[PDB]
Amino acid sequence: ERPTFYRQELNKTIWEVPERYQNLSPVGSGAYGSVCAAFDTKTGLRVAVKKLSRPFQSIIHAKRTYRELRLLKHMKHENVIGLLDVFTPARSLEEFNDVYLVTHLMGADLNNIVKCQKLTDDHVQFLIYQILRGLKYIHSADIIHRDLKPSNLAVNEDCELKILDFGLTDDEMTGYVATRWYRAPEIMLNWMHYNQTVDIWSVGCIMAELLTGRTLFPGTDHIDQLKLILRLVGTPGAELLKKISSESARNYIQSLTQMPKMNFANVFIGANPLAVDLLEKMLVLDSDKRITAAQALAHAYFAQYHDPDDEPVADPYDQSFESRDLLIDEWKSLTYDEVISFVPPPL
Ligand SMILES: Cc1ccc(C(=O)Nc2cccc(N3CCOCC3)c2)cc1-c1ccc2c(C3CCNCC3)noc2c1
Repeated sequence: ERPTFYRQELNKTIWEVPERYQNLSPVGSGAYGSVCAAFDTKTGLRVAVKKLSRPFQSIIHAKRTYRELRLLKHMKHENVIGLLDVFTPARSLEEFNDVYLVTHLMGADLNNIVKCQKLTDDHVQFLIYQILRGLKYIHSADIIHRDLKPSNLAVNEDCELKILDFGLTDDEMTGYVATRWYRAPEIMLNWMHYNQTVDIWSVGCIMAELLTGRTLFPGTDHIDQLKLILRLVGTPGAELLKKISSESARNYIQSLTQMPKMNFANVFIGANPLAVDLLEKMLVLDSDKRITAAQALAHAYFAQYHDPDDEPVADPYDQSFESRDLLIDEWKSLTYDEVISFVPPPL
């Protein structure tokens, strides 16, 4: 049965939501949507409700909407954001125009943690362990995050962590900006077809920052950031160079004065030697040679937390739609089907 909906205006946006959701309060806004904290009187949960902005305005938007809903419907893991509810006030496909996504409400992110709290090695162990546990799951579904950074990691009072994407442009990657500091170099400079290993670079950057309290590669721009990276990990060898399929990027990087990999024990002074070893295995320029999430979970750094019987993989995820070309109304109808077939988390 369809719940009763009620309307309010929230910062010149109409919100039409089921009665069960009360105390809506704006908490984040951007081009692709806006978010309210709410109270789900049905479950007694504090929730976030995201109203997608212009979900079907173009083929690109419509496909992105379908993409996010498919992803959130699939993700069922303790360290990965999941979907409590999805709804539309529309009574039919014909009048369908708005999509609302409901999740648990997150409190602090890892930026807040790193900026305000000081982290012991045990804290770093636990936090990184949970990122990798979540990544193992996400990667098993052949989902790449591509934008892992402290602001996309939510951490509760008990130091329990969830991976999400709060993403709501070339300009946005420009300059001295945290939007670029955690990106794998192959994606930052469009070196080649990239894959899930990009996320492991990001984890290396986050981990280093938990250990030092400071950004690892706070580049003032793409080139300055590359120079910071190469100063630490060394300039690429011939083997990696032949893998850089962009002939332009390859020729640029070859123009740089060769530099050796630095001693990581002298960069991360006082750090657990096992953390040093792990960082060396994550922060490898050749993405083919980076440690994977599944491999990293078995690294001795995580001995206290690693449980091979409680590090689950995802159910098969069909993303054949990614290579499909459809019209707006066809993406819209697929998205509609997914809204009406949603089944909330049990108990
Ligand atoms: C409501 C909502 C819906 C969807 C998403 C959301 O994370 N969507 C999304 C989109 C694309 C990719 C992924 N991935 C995550 C897992 O890794 C693979 C890729 C996830 C996120 C939220 C969301 C947004 C804001 C908040 C907040 C606020 C954050 C800002 N301050 C107050 C709380 N709490 O909880 C929230 C959930």
